[PDB]
Amino acid sequence: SHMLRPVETPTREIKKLDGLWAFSLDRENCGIDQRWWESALQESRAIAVPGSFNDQFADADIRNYAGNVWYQREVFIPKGWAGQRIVLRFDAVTHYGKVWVNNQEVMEHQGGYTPFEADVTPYVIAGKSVRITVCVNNELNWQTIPPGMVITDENGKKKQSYFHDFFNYAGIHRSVMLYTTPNTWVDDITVVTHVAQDCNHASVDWQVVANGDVSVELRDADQQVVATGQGTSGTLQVVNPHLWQPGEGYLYELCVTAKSQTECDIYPLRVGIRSVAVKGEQFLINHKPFYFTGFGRHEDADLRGKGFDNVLMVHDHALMDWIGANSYRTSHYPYAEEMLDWADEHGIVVIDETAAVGFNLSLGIGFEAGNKPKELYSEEAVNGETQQAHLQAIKELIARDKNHPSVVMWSIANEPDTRPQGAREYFAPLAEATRKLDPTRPITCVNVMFCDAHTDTISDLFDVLCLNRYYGWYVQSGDLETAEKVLEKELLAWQEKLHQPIIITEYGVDTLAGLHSMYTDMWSEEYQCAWLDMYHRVFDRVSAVVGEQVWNFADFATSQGILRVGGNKKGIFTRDRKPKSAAFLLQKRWTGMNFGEKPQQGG
Amino acid sequence: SHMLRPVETPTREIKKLDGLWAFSLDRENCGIDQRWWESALQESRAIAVPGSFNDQFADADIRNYAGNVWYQREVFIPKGWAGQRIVLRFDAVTHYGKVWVNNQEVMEHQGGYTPFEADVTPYVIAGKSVRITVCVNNELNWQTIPPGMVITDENGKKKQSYFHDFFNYAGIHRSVMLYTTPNTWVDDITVVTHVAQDCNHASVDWQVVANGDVSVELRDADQQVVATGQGTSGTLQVVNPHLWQPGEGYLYELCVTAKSQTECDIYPLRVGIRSVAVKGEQFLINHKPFYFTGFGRHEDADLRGKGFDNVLMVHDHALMDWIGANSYRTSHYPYAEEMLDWADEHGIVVIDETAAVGFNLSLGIGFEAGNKPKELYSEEAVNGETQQAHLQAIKELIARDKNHPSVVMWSIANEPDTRPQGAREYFAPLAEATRKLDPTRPITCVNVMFCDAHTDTISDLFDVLCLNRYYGWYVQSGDLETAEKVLEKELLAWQEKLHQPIIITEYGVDTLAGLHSMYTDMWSEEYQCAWLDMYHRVFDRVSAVVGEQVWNFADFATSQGILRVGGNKKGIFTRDRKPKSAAFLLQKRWTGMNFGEKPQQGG
Ligand SMILES: COc1cccc(NC(=S)N(CCO)Cc2cc3cc(C)c(C)cc3[nH]c2=O)c1
Ligand SMILES: COc1cccc(NC(=S)N(CCO)Cc2cc3cc(C)c(C)cc3[nH]c2=O)c1
Repeated sequence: SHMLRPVETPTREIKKLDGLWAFSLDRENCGIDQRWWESALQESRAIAVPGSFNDQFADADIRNYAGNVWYQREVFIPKGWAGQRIVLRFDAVTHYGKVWVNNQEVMEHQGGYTPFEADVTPYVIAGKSVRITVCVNNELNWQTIPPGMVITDENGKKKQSYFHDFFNYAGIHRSVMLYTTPNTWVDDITVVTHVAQDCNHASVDWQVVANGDVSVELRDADQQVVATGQGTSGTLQVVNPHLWQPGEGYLYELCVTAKSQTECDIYPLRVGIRSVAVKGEQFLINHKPFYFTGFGRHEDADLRGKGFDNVLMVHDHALMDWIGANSYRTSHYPYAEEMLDWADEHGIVVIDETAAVGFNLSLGIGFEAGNKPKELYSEEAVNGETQQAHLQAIKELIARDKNHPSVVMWSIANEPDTRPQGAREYFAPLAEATRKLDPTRPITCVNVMFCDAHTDTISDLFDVLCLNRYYGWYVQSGDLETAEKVLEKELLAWQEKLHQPIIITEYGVDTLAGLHSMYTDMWSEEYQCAWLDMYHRVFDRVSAVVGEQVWNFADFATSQGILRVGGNKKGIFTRDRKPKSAAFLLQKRWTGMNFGEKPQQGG
Repeated sequence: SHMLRPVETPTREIKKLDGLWAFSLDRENCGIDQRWWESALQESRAIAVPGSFNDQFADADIRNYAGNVWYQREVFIPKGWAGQRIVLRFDAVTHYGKVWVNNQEVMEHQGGYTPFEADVTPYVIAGKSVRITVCVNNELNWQTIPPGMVITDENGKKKQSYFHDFFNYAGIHRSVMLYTTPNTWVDDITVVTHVAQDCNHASVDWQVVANGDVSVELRDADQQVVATGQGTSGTLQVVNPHLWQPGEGYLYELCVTAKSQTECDIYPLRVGIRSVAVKGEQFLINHKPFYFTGFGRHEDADLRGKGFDNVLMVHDHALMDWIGANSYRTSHYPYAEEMLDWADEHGIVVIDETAAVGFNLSLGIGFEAGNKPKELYSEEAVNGETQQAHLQAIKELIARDKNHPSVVMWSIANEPDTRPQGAREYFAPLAEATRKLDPTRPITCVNVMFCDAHTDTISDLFDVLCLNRYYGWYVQSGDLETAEKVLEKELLAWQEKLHQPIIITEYGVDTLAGLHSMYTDMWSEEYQCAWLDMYHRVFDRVSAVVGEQVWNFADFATSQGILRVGGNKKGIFTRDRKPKSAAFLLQKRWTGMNFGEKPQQGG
């Protein structure tokens, strides 16, 4: 369906993020049968929203729980909301939600990183209290967007396994809200900026609408009406403009009016005049040779999970700004939109990514019981549904982020195994369909190191080359000397194979803060520094390398294992954001360069 | 040959483990070509002996060197040593060592952990100064104990790889010494102590002499002559005795005299009167069921590597005494004899082990594909020669340690892969040889967990079942509930399969000192505590379990990889001997039991 980011004019919101809700586990899965949502959850306790449920209670049994949990809370609908449109919206519900307003089932959602909403006017009465009950599921299976497998034990209980690193946080991770609309209402919008050698340029509106006529007006930074359009379906305004750029990120505001003889609906959609596409081995934003810096990130932090948080947000960006990141990627799931609004506002370049992670079964590291399906693409394991579920996941992200100028690229998935058979048959359609959803931006699929330049059957189908590489770490462990060869050899081997522009979307080594070594070896701070030094030395000797993003901005939490010391320790910063000695090395390189500019194959 | 430990009676040492020697690498392998023993080493820096060489200089390139190194040093023969048998002895040179006295090659030994000595009188002049060059080699191959594979890259640069955890430290790890005897001298002794429901018994004695009549007397603790003996290679002495006992290890002293017509020799051998035997599922010391507590340990510490050190020894023994440990295993190689004299004197029970770890090609870390012989027991890999070099390692160990009453059993190997056929072919004759070499102690071979009760092909050939188990950590990771079911089922399978006594000789988890967690998950101090505790509950349920040796006394250096965060962290103590909180857990369990005695299945 249609997603529009709420803002506040002929519409206003009660955020329900007001944190404390009633909470409970349903270890018997008797909750739907016993119709829990008709009265107050019993045996509950306070929980905060937004945040993951897992770590709020310091309890392993809750942390590793799998199945359904219940959220409940009450809330007076504002008196002024008349006969108006009342709309309940969740920015995310991690993995799956079902919603009961008093007794009315109003909503259902699968996907954990994108919004869903419903018109609730008929079971609500403005000026009165209404119960809100949410049922939340955190289970993953094969047609799910990260896939996974729930093993039920003989003894009654579930237990989740899956194929990615990062830990399976679940819950209401983002803002909920009740919001208000006129019965005339904008409900969809799309916008495209074309650029021309940097002198002048044009933007297209298209806009689905609740019944009404659209006056479309584009405003200055200073609110001077410099673009006007008529029509409820389409326009193009060719004004000679001020562009969205990386150092600075200028933005226009396109108000959107939908009219009836009774009503009016007014919408400001921030807009960045920017063009994105690839030319040969170059990446082009406003027809310029960019160079990417920054990291893969996660939504992870002590206590809250992947739960959204303003302070955290403000601090991390301060940190990225300081250290010279111009860009980052939404590692392995759609992030809360606020990050993107900030990126636009601040001109930060974003490779936007779907939750399609862990399609891979070789990854890995198993001393344990094998199964585990034999064929990756099978009706058993990655199947028809799964391509369809996956398709739907790509719609939504694009539905949400097409209008965010900061997004210069889409990412279809991260590290799928492309050595098994259906791997090109699975990936070709979605690659086509992606561009049929948005042809304004290039599209990639992020590449695991064992589908290497001679074995990977999928890369031509995409526009840019996104590599995750560990050459001294998982292989050649500890050996910078031979690691540098393999890496360059393999970067050159990609350059000729595909003659595409190359970005390393993951390069990094586990490092324990405070571990220091005169022998400069694995897990030491010094080693991280030497290893990043080297990867760097090597992108300076390759023309096709136009992007660099460090494995992890900060240490995050993982599934429990032998290869993870209390989590992934590959952060430049610790989880509480204290900088490892490598923050200061990246500091120099990233602020020493010219903005958006590769070195002189040296410096 | 014959090995007796030098002491000071007619006999006299000049230590010369005075440790400042000259030192250098040989990178182009010129050393034997250019007869370096002939002239004082060039480009030679000072190094401490005893010590491992790898860590004294804070240089990665020296630390990771593979090849040949040289130790050189001048000494003074005491003028007093006039008519004298002058012997040059090395307590260990790690892996192989070749020795020159001033352009006269006197020795060569392969093995890194037991002594070799030469009668050098004719190449030295009492009261003059000599130059001593040692060429030490640290490489491993399929015939070395332990085995390994040096890999030479395309450049001729050698790189050692091996199949055990701990770091290949090399160098002169133990004292060197010149020592003296008369030309009539005892050069081998053997003692067997017998006992019968404990009121009084005998000690058979076998004595090999260099040119003399032998006589023999048994002196008391307070030095009074409790019995007497005459004859050369045969005697037996009877006694009403204070047995050597795990708590306290009472010691008589046997006094050996070799008499010529002219010359005289005197050798004191400490004797502990005690019997050791398996009876069914029990391990009997002086006819009483005993229960082992304590550690597998390593020879490792900062800076010195495996270099022996007195302060370190006294400190670790205060720690083990404090914590309630009554025993250990010389994990992985023979330890400094000093370690066994200590045991003898304080009544510590020891499991003495060869350096034959690494027989297995199946404990790989992941995914560096290559490449290792596909058949473990094959002419390419573990072959007739290997079995010889292994038999030799057994001989040398027993020759050294046979009179140590603290040694109660011999372990022949640690974690060989016993699945491949011919495992049994390879070990049966070693088992047999070992018993013949010393008929007085039970024998074992430490068992790796993926050779399990149903797959192992070797354990019926040995007397005591020693198991290295990691359920909850390498397998069932993090899951105590299910680790515990699997541990118990497996221990019961072994009891029913073999009806031998079971000692768990490794159980432990990596624990980063200072990582604390409410979730009690994998790398935290709390997990280390809960995991050992679960293991303990199960041991107390299984009647064949007769001992527990926690895997690591202290953290230790390993080769680099993704599984070892700067070493093995299964320490109870850190490498600098600081206690982790599991230290106090073990302390309570071990000092709270009745000494030497299995709990009652209960707290
Ligand atoms: C199931 O969730 C988990 C749990 C714990 C660790 C991981 N690891 C992950 S995601 N990575 C991918 C790094 O971008 C490490 C990894 C690399 C790797 C490389 C090669 C060349 C091979 C042959 C096998 C490999 N196996 C691996 O595991 C995943
Ligand atoms: C630095 O030296 C290195 C280098 C690389 C790896 C290691 N790992 C080591 S020593 N172990 C200790 C085993 O007692 C972990 C281990 C457990 C294991 C368990 C099962 C059940 C199976 C089937 C396979 C397994 N493989 C393993 O490797 C050590």
